[PDB]
Amino acid sequence: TGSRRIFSGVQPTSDSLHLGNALGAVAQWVGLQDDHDAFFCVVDLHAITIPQDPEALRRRTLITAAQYLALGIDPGRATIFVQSQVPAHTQLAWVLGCFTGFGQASRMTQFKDKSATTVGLFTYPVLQAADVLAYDTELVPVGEDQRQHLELARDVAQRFNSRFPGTLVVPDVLIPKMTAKIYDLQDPTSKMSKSAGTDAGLINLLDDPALSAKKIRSAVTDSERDIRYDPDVKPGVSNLLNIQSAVTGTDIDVLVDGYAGHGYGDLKKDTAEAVVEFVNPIQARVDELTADPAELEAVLAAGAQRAHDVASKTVQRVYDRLGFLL
Amino acid sequence: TGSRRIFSGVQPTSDSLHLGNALGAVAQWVGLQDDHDAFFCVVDLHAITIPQDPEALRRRTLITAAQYLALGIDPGRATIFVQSQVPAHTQLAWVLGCFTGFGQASRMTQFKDKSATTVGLFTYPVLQAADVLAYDTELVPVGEDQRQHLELARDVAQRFNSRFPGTLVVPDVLIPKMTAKIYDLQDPTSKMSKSAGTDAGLINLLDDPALSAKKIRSAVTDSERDIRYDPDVKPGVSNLLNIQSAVTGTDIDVLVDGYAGHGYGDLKKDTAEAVVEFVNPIQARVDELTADPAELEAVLAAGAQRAHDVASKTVQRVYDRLGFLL
Ligand SMILES: Nc1ncnc2c1ncn2[C@@H]1O[C@H](COP(=O)(O)OP(=O)(O)OP(=O)(O)O)[C@@H](O)[C@H]1O
Ligand SMILES: Nc1ncnc2c1ncn2[C@@H]1O[C@H](COP(=O)(O)OP(=O)(O)OP(=O)(O)O)[C@@H](O)[C@H]1O
Ligand SMILES: CNC1=NC(=O)[C@H]([C@H](C)c2c[nH]c3cccc(C)c23)O1
Ligand SMILES: CNC1=NC(=O)[C@H]([C@H](C)c2c[nH]c3cccc(C)c23)O1
Ligand SMILES: [Mg+2]
Ligand SMILES: [Mg+2]
Repeated sequence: TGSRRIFSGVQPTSDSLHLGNALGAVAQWVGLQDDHDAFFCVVDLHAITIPQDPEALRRRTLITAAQYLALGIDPGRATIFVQSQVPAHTQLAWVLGCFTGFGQASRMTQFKDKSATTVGLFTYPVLQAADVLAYDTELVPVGEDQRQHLELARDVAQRFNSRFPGTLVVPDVLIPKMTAKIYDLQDPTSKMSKSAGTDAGLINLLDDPALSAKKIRSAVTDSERDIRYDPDVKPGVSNLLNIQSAVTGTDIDVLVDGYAGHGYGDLKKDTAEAVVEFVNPIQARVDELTADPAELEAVLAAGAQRAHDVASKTVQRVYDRLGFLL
Repeated sequence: TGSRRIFSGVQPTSDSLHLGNALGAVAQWVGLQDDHDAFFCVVDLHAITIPQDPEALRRRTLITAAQYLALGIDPGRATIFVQSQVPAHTQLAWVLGCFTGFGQASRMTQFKDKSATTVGLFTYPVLQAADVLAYDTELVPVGEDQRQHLELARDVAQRFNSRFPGTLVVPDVLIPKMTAKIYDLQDPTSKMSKSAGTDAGLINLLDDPALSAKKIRSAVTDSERDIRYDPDVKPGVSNLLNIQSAVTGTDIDVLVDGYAGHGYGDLKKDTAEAVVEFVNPIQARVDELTADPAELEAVLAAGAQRAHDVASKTVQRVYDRLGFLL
């Protein structure tokens, strides 16, 4: 159909998604794609807010699409496409920036975090708003770190509609609970990110499974020697249970009860072993999709045509409302 | 041909161009269009950096195109088109913003002038750079007030080419001399602009000719009672001679010599009378083009197709260089 419209995206900024991308975003997408009209985007225009190697940016664009498919995104149910192939994104982004307070974009966390900012680092939340609003998106499945961004997208949509009623769908932010943050393994306070310097706390989907298992087995826990889920008091330990729960389907309580009398060594064992079991089918699927790119680029080609059909209607509806000559 | 490529634009922010637009920009375009490949744009995407009435924005978009034709732009020689109908502008603008220093865009005069800025008020110089660079533009005919903007366009083009040699043409800024500033008549210090509050110092092309002549006859001169061209010491008086010279074809020296023994009353007489003679053929042409819009919208339609053919090649060349999957 075209109801319960969903939109979400990941940047092709690296050679692998990490567990946070896969559990905190892409896993939700796979549940949702059955009964939602879903658009899943590789957002390459966002990638170049930071300098990118061209051969790498292209290779990583395809690899990010491939990890979508290997994680279960289904091209028969959903639409996968590359942001830069749909001009409507930047068109709407220009418009939306005209309804976006400068201070409103200054107070955005990553701009506070730096401010050698560029205009692109400053305005990318506006382009993110156009990414979502261009597809009449009803819900946006993202992790917790994307919430402030999408309240800007909602506010600008409401500011625009106040002048032009009924023009843009105001999206609901759909954020998970536990998996909403997979934490670094060497620092279970901050999120597992591609920006914490060392890959040591970072579990990449496509890394060497024995290497990821080694990082898990080396994870920072605490001293209580009690396996119990409490993210404040037990950062490392709750993260690992969160990880093991997410890649297995077992609730955390059923896990914590099965861990009565067990130690933290047993906890890392099983989590590593389940992660390895999780990533190996992914890597096999990714390897074939990289070696046989017909499938993957047909998907992207069908996705881009479908995205353009939708997104360009939105842009002309906006343009008409603004008074542009069409 | 396709050599000596020219690009320039005016915002459809009002119901009339004023003498500054017509003498400081559009008159240069008409001289240039004979031996230059020229693209002349109605830049409506810039207009909405400030709230615009939709019925007015559309009507003024066409009226600005029409004043181009009534001032002598020739659709057989040049290309006239509406900015918003060519998606490449915002596409390139997103890219260029990633190569544009935040401080570099902060130091831009109009942002200093305000800073309730929006993102659009902050980033419009970047979109202006994409407007020009998207057409492999060799020269940009503009008045003196657009110089700081186009040094940003040149710098960003050079910053981009440093990473990707040979990708973007670096445009030369082509600025006139005398007409490079037509001044307000009630304040011959500052430029005649649509933003000085009172239309009283403002000569609109399409205003009532007797009203414009009245404003001229009421112009602030000085006390020397000597007709001589010196813009510092003689602000009002040099402006009027500048105006009369520009709308007649007579050099200022030939004028000043013919004004030996004459007073300032005679100076306003002739300038008003020559302006009236200038604007009446314009208004007749504009009136027909508004009443018979077939011609005008065929021009814009041919222009937009030609602009898209050029501008989209630039964008794909840029995208390829960046490493986007095409
Ligand atoms: N540690 C994490 N836990 C859960 N979700 C995450 C995590 N990191 C990112 N996400 C989610 O992944 C999606 C895309 O994130 P993004 O592409 O910015 O990756 P990232 O890990 O933040 O990389 P980068 O440091 O390059 O920004 C969003 O829905 C975001 O909420
Ligand atoms: N007073 C002026 N004298 C000479 N050229 C001018 C003058 N004002 C604008 N121009 C030229 O007209 C072109 C477009 O100007 P623009 O569309 O910004 O008009 P404007 O008069 O500045 O109106 P606004 O106040 O809405 O910006 C540019 O090439 C600019 O240099
Ligand atoms: C640097 N650019 C950027 N950093 C982010 O955190 C967002 C994000 C990747 C993003 C861009 N477009 C989107 C559309 C829907 C959902 C999301 C998460 C996004 O963009
Ligand atoms: C608010 N926007 C804006 N204020 C300006 O002064 C420029 C200008 C109208 C502009 C936009 N695009 C252009 C391309 C070529 C030449 C010029 C003069 C322009 O834009
Ligand atoms: Mg991020
Ligand atoms: Mg201006």
